[PDB]
Amino acid sequence: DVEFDALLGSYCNTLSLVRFLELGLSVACVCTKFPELAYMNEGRVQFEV
Amino acid sequence: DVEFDALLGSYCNTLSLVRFLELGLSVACVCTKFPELAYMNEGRVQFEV
Repeated sequence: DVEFDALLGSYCNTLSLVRFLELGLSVACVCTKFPELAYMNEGRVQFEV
Repeated sequence: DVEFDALLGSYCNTLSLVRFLELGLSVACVCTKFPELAYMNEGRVQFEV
């Protein structure tokens, strides 16, 4: 007598790394980096009209 | 503990560019200027038909 079980293949996903600038919704904002935001207390921007 | 008082980039400059000749409503005009006018009482225009 000869018997055996088997494994056939092993399949995975690939998580798509998505840079935000790959989108063109980033036209709608000017996205600039603070290295520090949590220590700031005053968040006012001057507008000249 | 760090305290910050930050004013950000004053990203608002409203520009107004005006020229009456860039408007083509000056087709409907005869624009001449007196370099000094207001001394004059009554200018008149003669039509002969």
